[PDB]
Amino acid sequence: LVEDVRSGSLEPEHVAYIFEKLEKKTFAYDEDEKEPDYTVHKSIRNSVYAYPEKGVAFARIPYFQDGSIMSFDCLFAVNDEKMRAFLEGVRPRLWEKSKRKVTVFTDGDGGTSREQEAIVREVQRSQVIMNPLLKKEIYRSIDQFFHSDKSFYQTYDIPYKRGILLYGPPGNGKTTLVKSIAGSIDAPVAYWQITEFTSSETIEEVFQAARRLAPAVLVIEDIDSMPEDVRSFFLNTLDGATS
Amino acid sequence: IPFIYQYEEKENERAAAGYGTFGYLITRIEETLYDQYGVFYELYASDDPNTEYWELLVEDVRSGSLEPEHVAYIFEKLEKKTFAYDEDEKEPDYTVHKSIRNSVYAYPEKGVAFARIPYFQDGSIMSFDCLFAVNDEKMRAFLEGVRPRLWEKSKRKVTVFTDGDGGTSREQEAIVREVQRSQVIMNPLLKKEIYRSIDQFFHSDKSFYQTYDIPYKRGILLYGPPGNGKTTLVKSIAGSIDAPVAYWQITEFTSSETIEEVFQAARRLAPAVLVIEDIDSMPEDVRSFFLNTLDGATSKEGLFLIGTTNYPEEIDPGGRFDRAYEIGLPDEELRLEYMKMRGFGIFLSEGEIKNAAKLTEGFSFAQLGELYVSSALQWHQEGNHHIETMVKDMTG
Amino acid sequence: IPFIYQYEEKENERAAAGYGTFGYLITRIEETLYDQYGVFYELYASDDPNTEYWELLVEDVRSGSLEPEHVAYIFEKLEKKTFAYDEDEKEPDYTVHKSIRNSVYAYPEKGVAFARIPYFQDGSIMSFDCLFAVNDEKMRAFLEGVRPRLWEKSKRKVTVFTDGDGGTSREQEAIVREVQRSQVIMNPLLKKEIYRSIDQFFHSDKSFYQTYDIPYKRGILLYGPPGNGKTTLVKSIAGSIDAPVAYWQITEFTSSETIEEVFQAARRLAPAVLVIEDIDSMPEDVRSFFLNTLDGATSKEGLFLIGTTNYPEEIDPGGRFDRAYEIGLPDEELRLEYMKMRGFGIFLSEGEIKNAAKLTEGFSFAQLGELYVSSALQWHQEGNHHIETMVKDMTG
Amino acid sequence: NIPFIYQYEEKENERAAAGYGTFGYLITRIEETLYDQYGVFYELYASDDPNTEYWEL
Amino acid sequence: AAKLTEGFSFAQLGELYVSSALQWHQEGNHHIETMVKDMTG
Ligand SMILES: Nc1ncnc2c1ncn2[C@@H]1O[C@H](COP(=O)(O)OP(=O)(O)O)[C@@H](O)[C@H]1O
Repeated sequence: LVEDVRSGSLEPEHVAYIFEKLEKKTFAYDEDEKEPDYTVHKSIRNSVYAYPEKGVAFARIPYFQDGSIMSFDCLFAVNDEKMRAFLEGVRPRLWEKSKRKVTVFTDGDGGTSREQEAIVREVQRSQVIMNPLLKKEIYRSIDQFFHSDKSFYQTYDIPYKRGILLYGPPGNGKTTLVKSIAGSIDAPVAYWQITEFTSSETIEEVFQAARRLAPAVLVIEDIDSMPEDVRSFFLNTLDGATS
Repeated sequence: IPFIYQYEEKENERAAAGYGTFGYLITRIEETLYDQYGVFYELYASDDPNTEYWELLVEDVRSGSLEPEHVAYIFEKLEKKTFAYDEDEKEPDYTVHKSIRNSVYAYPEKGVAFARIPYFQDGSIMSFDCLFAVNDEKMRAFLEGVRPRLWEKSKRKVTVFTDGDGGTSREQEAIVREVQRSQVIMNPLLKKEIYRSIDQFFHSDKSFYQTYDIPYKRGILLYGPPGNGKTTLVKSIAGSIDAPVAYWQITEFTSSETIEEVFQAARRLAPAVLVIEDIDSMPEDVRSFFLNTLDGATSKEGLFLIGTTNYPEEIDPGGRFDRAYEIGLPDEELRLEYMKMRGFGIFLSEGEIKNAAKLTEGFSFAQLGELYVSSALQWHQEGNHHIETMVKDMTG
Repeated sequence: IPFIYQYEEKENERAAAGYGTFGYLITRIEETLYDQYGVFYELYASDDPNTEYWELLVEDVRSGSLEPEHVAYIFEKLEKKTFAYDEDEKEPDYTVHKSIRNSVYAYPEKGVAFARIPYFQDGSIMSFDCLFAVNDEKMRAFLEGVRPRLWEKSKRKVTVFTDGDGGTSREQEAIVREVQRSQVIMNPLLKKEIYRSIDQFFHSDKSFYQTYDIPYKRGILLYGPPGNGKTTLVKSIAGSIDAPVAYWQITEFTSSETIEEVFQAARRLAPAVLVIEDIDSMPEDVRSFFLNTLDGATSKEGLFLIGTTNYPEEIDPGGRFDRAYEIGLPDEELRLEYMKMRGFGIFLSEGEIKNAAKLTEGFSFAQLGELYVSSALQWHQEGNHHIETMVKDMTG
Repeated sequence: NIPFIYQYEEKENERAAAGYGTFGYLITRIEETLYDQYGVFYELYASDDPNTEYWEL
Repeated sequence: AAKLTEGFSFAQLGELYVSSALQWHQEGNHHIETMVKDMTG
C-alpha cells in the first residue's frame, strides 16, 4: 500500500484523514536506509485508503500512548470473497515488484536481515567476456529453467530445482557473471550474504524467504566461507526439495 | 494501637478497577448462552493459559466444522471476521471465517463455550481467553477429549522440531506423499523384523505389552556407510505408520534443554514415531544426558525412536538403543525394486531394467537416482537413453 | 447476531486521549507561523525519527547562524535557554543559546519549520519532534539539501568510528592540523601516482568517470616494515583532501555488523576518504565478508579507501584492493625533507641538516623524531646539539 | 477539502498538558523566591539536567 | 597490449584501463607499456 501511494499508482484512492490536526503528508526519507527516497506523498498514518476495484480498504489509525505516537492497522473488506482474492493476490504482486529490485539477505546476530536494492553498475551479458560456449551453456541453463515450461520436471517426478557452482582464480568474472544475470532474466534475484553470524536458524530464514520468491535465482557468493557447524544443516535444507 | 491513616472513604471508592466491565461481560455471555441453549454456563478460566484446545477451536471454526457454533459477538465495532493468513508461516492459509477474538463459541453437545474478550491496553489489542462449561463432569470430559483429538489431527501431519537458540521450534506439515509399506525399499529380512515391532506398537491391540509385561517404548538405530539412503529410508518407514510422526533436527543449538522440550512434545502425541535426523550432529556435552532420557530411572514411555548415524560408536558406546541395523548398499534385487519404483520403466523395457539392475553393482540409491535424471533427460531431450553408456561414465 | 456489550456511551467519551493537547498545540504553532510569515505551514512529521536535519537545526542555532529564526516558545515556564555543554563529549562546548526543546524555529526562505514539543511521561521530560513545511515542493527541496550541507560540515572535521560491543561509535573532531600536499613526505614517484587517482576522485570534475565508464570507487593499501610511519603518512594524505575524512578503528569488537554500519555511515558522506587503521587487527571470521563489501555483487560506490598493514598477505590474498604500494624507510632525500619540516633547522645550520640527513641511513621517520626530541632537549638545556654523538648512541 | 473521520469538538479543558500545571507553578514560585531574596531574575536553563559533575560539586 | 598481458586477470586489465585512462586524461600520453611492467612489478 505504501509503495502504491508512494509511486503515485492509481489503484489505491485516498478516502479521508482521521484527525484534522495530525499529519496529512509524509515523506519516504529514512536516514537509516542506504538509498535515500525523498518522495513526498499523502500520509499513511492518519489516512484511509481504499482499493475500490478490489473491495479492500486500509486505515492506519493514530493514538497517543506513553507519550509516543502509535497506530492500529485496520483492514476492511466488502465481503469474504473479495478479502480472500486480495490476500491471494499479494504473493504475485510482490513477485513482480521483486523482478526489478535485488533482494539481499545478510546474516546478523539475531537472524537474517533483508534489504531490497538496485544494482550499482548494471552488467550486460555482452560485457561478460568469456568462452562463448561456456558462456552460452551457463546462460542457457538459466534461461531454459524459467522460461521453457517444465513438461520435463513434471512427467518424470523430478524436483524443479537446479544449482550451479562458479569457481576459479579470482578477478576473472564470477561476480561479473552473477551481476549480469540480475538484469537479464524475468524472475527475482536474491543474494545471500554469509557472515560469521550464519547459523542454522539463519539458513532456515533465507530459504523460507527465497522460496516465497520462487521462481527465482538465489545467489550465494563465497560459499566456501560457510561455517563448519552449519554445513550439515545447509545440505539438509537444500534437500528439503519438496518446498 | 493508633492508626496513622484515618481517612474514611465513600463506598463508591471501594469499587474494584476493571471489574465493572469484566463482570458485566461475563454476566452477558452467561445470559446469552442461556437465551440460546436453555442451560447455565459457568466461568472455569478467566484468562486461560492453555493453548491446545483454543487452537482446536480455531481450526474447528477455520475448517467449517459443525461442532462449534457462533453464539455472539462481544463488541459491535470490533472485528466480526478474520483470516488464517500469516506471512510468517511456510504454508499460507487464505481461509476467511468468523473472528475468534470478539466472539463467543459453544460446543453445545460438549457443554463448553469459549469467549475471546478484546481489550485495549498499551495501545495494542489483547484478549482475555474465557472458558465456560455447564458443569464439572462436562468440563472434565471435554478436557479428557483434547489429547485424543490432537492425536488424530497429527496422524495427518508431520511435526518437525528444529532446535534454536531460544529453544525448539515446532512446525507442522501436510502429508503430500502417502507411503505404503510396499514402497519401503529395504533388505526384506530386516524389513520383516523391524515391522514386527512397528506393527505391535502402532497397528495392533495394545494388550500385548500388558500380557508379556513389556515397556511400551522402543528405540532403533539405522547405520552404515554414507550415501546408502538412510534418511530417505527412515522417512519411508515413518510414512507407513498410522500414528503422528515427528522429526527432530539436531543443530548446533541442541542442549539438554531442547532435548527435554522435544521429548515432552513428542510424548504429548503418544504413541508416536520420533525420527532423529543424524544423531551424529549432537554435541558431546549433551550425549550423556540424552541417553539418560532414553533409559534412565525417570525415562518415560510412548515413543518409537528411529535414529540414523554414519558413526555408530560416537553416539551409543556398546546398547541403550534396543537394536542397531546396518544398511548396506543395495543388491541386484533391491536395485531393481528401486528402478521400477523410481520411474525407469517410463523409458525402459522390462529387460532393459533387469539389465540395468545387473550393471549397477556398487551403486547407492542416490547414484541410481542421479542415473535416473540423466537417462530421463536424454530420453526427453533426444528420445534415446544410453543406460549402457552412462553407468560407465558414472563409474569413472 | 447478538452483541454482548450493550452499553451506549455519551459522546464526551469518544474523545481521543492526548489528542486535545496535541491538536491544540499544532493549531497554535500553525497560527503563530501564519501570524509571522503570512503563509500556511502543514504538519509533515508528528514525531520525526530522522536525526540529521534536527542536528543541523541545533548547530544552526548554536552557531548564531541567521538562517533559522526563533518563532515562539511552547510553554511559558519551561526552558527558554540551553547550552551545548555535555560532560560526556571529548571536546566541551560551552555555548549558551535559545532552547531547542520548548521552541518553534523556521527556515522562512526554505519554507520549513521545527517544533520540539515538551511533555511529561514517566517523570522524565521528553519531546515530540514536529516538522512543518509550506508545501510538498519546499519540503522535498529541504530534504534534498540535507546531505549537501552535511558534506560541507564534515569537510571541516575528521569523523572517527570505533567498533564497540553494541556497535560502532561515531565521534567528530576539529581539524587542528591543516596538511598541505607539500608536507606529505613520501617517495615522490608514488606520491605522483597516488595523487593522480586522488585528484581525479575529489578535486576535479567528475565527468571523467562517465567518459571512460569507470566505477567511482578506489581502494589502496600501504604496506611495509614496521616503524616506517605508515599511519602518520595516511593521515598526512587524508588531511590534504578537500572532502570529509573518516577513520575506522578495527578493534576486538569488529564484526560484520560494525563493518556494514561504518561503510553505510562513510557512504553518507560520499565522496569521502575512509582510512582503515591497521587492517591486520581484523578478526579472521569477518575478513571474507569484509572484502565482499569492497567488491562483491552488491558493493557500492563513493569511497576512496586507504588501508595500512604490516602483513599484506593476511588480509587480501593475491588483489581486491586496487593497488598496493610498499613504503620503505626513507632515503637521504626524504630524510632531509623530514628534518627541515620537523623543525631541525631551529638549532641546525643548513649544512648540519644536510650532514645529519647523510649520517642517518636506515633510520625510520619515528627514529628521526626520537632524534629530534633529544637534540632539541640538549639544545634547550645546554645550548649544544651533538647530532654526531647522538646518531651513534641511537645505532648502538 | 477531504473529510475528517474524527469530528469530536474538544472542550477547553481537554487541552491541558499533563503535569505541566504542577511543574509551571513550582518553576514560577522558585523564580519569585529567588527574586525576593536577591532582587535579580533567574530563569530555567535546564528542566532536567543530564549533567552530574556540577551537581556533585 | 593483449600479448604483453599474458597471464593477466580481467580485473588486472581493468586496473590497467583505469590507470591508462587517468594518464591519458590528465597528460595526453598513455604509457601502456611502462604500466604493464609496473603491474607485473
Ligand atoms: N569476465 C569478465 N568480463 C568483464 N569484466 C571482468 C571479468 N572478470 C573480471 N572483470 C573485471 O574485474 C572486476 C572483478 O571481477 P569479478 O567478476 O569480481 O571476479 P571474481 O568474482 O571472479 O573474483 C570486475 O568488477 C570487472 O570489472
